[PDB]
Amino acid sequence: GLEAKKEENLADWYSQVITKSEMIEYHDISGCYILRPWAYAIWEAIKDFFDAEIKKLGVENCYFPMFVSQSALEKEKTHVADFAPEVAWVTRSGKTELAEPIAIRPTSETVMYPAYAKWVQSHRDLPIKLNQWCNVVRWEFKHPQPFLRTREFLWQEGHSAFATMEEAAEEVLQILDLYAQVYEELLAIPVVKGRKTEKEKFAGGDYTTTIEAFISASGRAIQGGTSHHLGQNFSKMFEIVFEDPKIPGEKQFAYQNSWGLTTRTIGVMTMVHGDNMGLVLPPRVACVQVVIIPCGITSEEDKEALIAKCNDYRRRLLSVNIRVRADLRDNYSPGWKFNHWELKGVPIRLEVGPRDMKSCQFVAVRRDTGEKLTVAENEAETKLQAILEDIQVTLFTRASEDLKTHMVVANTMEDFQKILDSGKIVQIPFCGEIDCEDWIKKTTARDQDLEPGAPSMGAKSLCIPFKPLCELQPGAKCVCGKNPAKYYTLFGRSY
Amino acid sequence: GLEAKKEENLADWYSQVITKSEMIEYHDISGCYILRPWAYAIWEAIKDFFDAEIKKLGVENCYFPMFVSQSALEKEKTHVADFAPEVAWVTRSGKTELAEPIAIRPTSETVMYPAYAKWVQSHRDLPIKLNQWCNVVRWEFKHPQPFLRTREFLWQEGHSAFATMEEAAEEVLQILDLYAQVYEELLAIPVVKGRKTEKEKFAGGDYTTTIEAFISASGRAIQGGTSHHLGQNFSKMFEIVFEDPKIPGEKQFAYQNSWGLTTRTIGVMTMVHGDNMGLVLPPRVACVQVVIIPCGITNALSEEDKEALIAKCNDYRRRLLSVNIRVRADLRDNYSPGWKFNHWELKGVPIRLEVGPRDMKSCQFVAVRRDTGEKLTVAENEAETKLQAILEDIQVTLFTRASEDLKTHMVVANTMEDFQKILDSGKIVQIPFCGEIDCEDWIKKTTASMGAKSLCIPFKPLCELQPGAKCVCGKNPAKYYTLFGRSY
Ligand SMILES: Cc1cc(N2CC[C@@](C#N)(C3CC3)C2=O)cc(NC(=O)Cc2ccccc2)n1
Ligand SMILES: Cc1cc(N2CC[C@@](C#N)(C3CC3)C2=O)cc(NC(=O)Cc2ccccc2)n1
Ligand code: PRO
Ligand code: PRO
Ligand SMILES: [Ca+2]
Ligand SMILES: [Ca+2]
Ligand SMILES: [Ca+2]
Ligand SMILES: [Ca+2]
Ligand SMILES: [Ca+2]
Ligand SMILES: [Ca+2]
Ligand SMILES: [Ca+2]
Ligand SMILES: [Ca+2]
Ligand SMILES: [Ca+2]
Ligand SMILES: [Cl-]
Ligand SMILES: [Zn+2]
Ligand SMILES: [Zn+2]
Repeated sequence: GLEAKKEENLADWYSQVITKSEMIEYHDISGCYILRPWAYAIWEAIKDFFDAEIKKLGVENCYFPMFVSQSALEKEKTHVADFAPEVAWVTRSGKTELAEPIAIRPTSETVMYPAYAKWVQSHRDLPIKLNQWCNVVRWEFKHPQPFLRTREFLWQEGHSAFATMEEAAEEVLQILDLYAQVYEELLAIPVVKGRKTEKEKFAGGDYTTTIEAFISASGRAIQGGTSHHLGQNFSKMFEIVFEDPKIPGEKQFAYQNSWGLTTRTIGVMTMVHGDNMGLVLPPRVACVQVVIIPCGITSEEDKEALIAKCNDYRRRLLSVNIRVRADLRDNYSPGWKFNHWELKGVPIRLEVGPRDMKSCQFVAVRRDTGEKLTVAENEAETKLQAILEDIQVTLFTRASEDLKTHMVVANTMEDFQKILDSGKIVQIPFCGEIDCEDWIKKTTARDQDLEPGAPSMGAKSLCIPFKPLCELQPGAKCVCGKNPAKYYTLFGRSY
Repeated sequence: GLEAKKEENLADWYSQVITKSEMIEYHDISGCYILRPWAYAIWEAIKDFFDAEIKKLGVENCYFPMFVSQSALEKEKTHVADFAPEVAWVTRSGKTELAEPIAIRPTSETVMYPAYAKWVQSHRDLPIKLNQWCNVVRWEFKHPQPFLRTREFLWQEGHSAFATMEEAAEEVLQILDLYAQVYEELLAIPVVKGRKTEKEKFAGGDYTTTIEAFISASGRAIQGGTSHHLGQNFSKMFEIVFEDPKIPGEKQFAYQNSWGLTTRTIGVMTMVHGDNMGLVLPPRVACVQVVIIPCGITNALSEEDKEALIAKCNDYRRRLLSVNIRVRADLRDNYSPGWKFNHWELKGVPIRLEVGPRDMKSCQFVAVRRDTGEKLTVAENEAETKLQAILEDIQVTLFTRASEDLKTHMVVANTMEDFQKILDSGKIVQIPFCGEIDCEDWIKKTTASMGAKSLCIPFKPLCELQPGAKCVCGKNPAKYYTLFGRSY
């Protein structure tokens, strides 16, 4: 049974939920977590969708080494200046010192782009569109959080190289739209699409696009995924050059993107939809969508028939592409099974007892609302499908409502401060400068009016939304007062 | 095309094939290699099959950390002694030296089994059946070789814990049989199932089962996959215990297996089926089974005819997709037909489907099998039936050829001079063997090129060991026929 309450101690609730749902186990090293099957299956559902979608775009999967040489790691100055403090270094094998230290990838731009340089000789060798599913290591000494912010994590990183800026620009937004589909259609989490500010953009990149999710339980926002246009910044450093004989002699540098998505998805899903009974799985990613549990059973051969009827429902659901398990163990009581599968967030519990079997009916119990329904055996495939779809809509609708009551506009620093301290994220007119962003962080921390159990921190930028709530009026001032605003920018306390 | 010849410098042939088929690229860290999409797709076909099969056995996928602490790594002393010289160690982040060095997994027993000990708190928590698809590092300084022997490689590693030895022993063999299915049904590679000798078995395990494949062109054998029974060696160290259901208070240690299969699969496929034209893909793992190539698109051909040709190609494409044939239509106009013939030949695509304007106007096409190079003219209306047949025949042919090779090069010998002769003729030999470690080192020393090593004790030997037969050492009696050879 779950006893930690989400609105009381969020961090302890989160830890109880991810362990009792059998999603996470703690490793004997700090910041290292084990993905047990219940969580890994969500990642695999995400993988299946995104893999199919990028393959439609011409992207192919591959696998590049996990190690970088010091020489390659340092060829793009901005990139390495940003990643160097958290790059983990292998310096020996057994007791034998290595030829030279080699680094574990924090990201694979510097692993992959020397090979791209070899592969690009003429204009027809482009585009190059590669993806890999792998682990990366970002060894920060700040406090880790399972799924949300870890030293090692699973992800996918896509890397594409084009002869023209137009093709690259097109791909950046296509990928970002796929990440939005992952969050909104699979995980039932609404997100805000936008551009990262100058301060927050990928070091070494031209510009970074992003999707941002809002976690109302902490009132904080978090980046769900990211799609960068790298311009020619890496092609010039790694010599990814072609010669088009229609532009004789002139070396031409490829235009590049990289884009990434991680198992942070599963953490956001946990934080958004979880409740005080435990995890709540959107049916689109649930490892088990329907769990069948036999009740009653306090007369043999009926008990033998009851088990048979549970397996009948199981086969009927398997036949219609509903993912189903029959918890037929006798080693545990029906109540223990109810609790076990509620903790795990199974969308529907299918209860079968003797009376209902002899009456050609069953009971379906929805996990999002607890609502109980009696269904005729004949309708099992239809109604369950309906309920599954309805659950997915409900989860999304609720999450959407929370986002829209918690994201509002403010046009002055004082209104921004007050709204922010009330637990919301705010679209403000913004001049765009890094220095002004720093000042916003510092002063929104300095001026914070604390609300009970609210996070103590300054506001950061989240994204410049593609579709802001309001149109920037002509000659509007930034909240800094001294510069004209360039755009509405979403700000909030964030992970 | 391809210039280096397989029967000459095998290593240069191998290098040329793996790069010109766009399977491998060299990384700037000597000894590490890039798996380009042509190779990765083979790995993905193998994963699709194996994943489905083990999920039928109750096994579930997970992901454990890449890092091991010094204390967990050394708890099973045999295992750590075997792996310690090739464990890679992280000693700093940025410029900050780490407080304690952390190891990268060479294999995940010592990462997973503390968690297993936490998860088993009664007999009902068993069995535990977990698998992960991931990368491991074994940083030897020997000479690496793409696919076959690398410092970093992708694999799958399965780890199961049971209450009784009978369950564990059953799973060891089920997994070994799936590995043999990967090699024989998917990769068209015959293998020999057997048991490793005491000398060659997994350090810290009780016994190791294996499949061994034979590479005609080198005379050498290579281990394809392995399935180990760890017994209670690891559960005694990591305290994986449950209470006896019948005896109150009595704790019992779980029985464990682990089993692994790597991208070495691809290397063996390349070495067994490749020829002097390049890679040769078995249809069951070929990303592209049929490639459609328009020919004859000269300057004289009308726009009417050229667009009709392209549409004919797309219609073959649709038809082959409708019958589940993995087909690529290569309609690019900025590459010549000959370039495409060569490109897809080097990549080992099973069938090239040629359509020119005259063939379209004759309601037929040309299909060229990669393995034999035979050109067949096929009527349009039979495309789906014939190509399917040919794909099956290709898979059968590749297996039959390789099986003939194995039968040719795996013979029995009962004397040591006979063993030495057959071994230096480029074969592997089943010999009467006493099993002793010292005598295995002795065979290695005497047979040295290099000395032969133990490969497997075959489940099904070629000969019944005649009662009272003496080992090849001529000192102690033989316990079993053992396969020996020069090994990868
Ligand atoms: C789980 C996860 C996710 C992500 N990040 C990053 C942005 C991104 C997005 N979008 C990446 C592009 C894909 C993302 O998901 C980042 C991380 N660790 C870290 O920063 C390192 C660390 C470790 C412990 C504590 C604090 C920091 N850990
Ligand atoms: C690609 C691959 C495969 C395998 N091994 C092992 C046995 C096994 C089987 N069966 C594994 C249990 C599954 C296998 O495939 C082993 C390896 N590297 C190494 O030993 C490290 C190395 C590196 C350079 C030179 C020499 C040695 N590299
Ligand atoms: O780390 C990043 O954000 C980019 C996207 C994936 C690859 N590198
Ligand atoms: O390395 C090995 O041989 C065993 C089997 C896979 C995991 N550990
Ligand atoms: Ca599962
Ligand atoms: Ca950093
Ligand atoms: Ca620009
Ligand atoms: Ca110029
Ligand atoms: Ca207050
Ligand atoms: Ca491919
Ligand atoms: Ca060793
Ligand atoms: Ca005792
Ligand atoms: Ca004809
Ligand atoms: Cl056998
Ligand atoms: Zn400003
Ligand atoms: Zn002997």
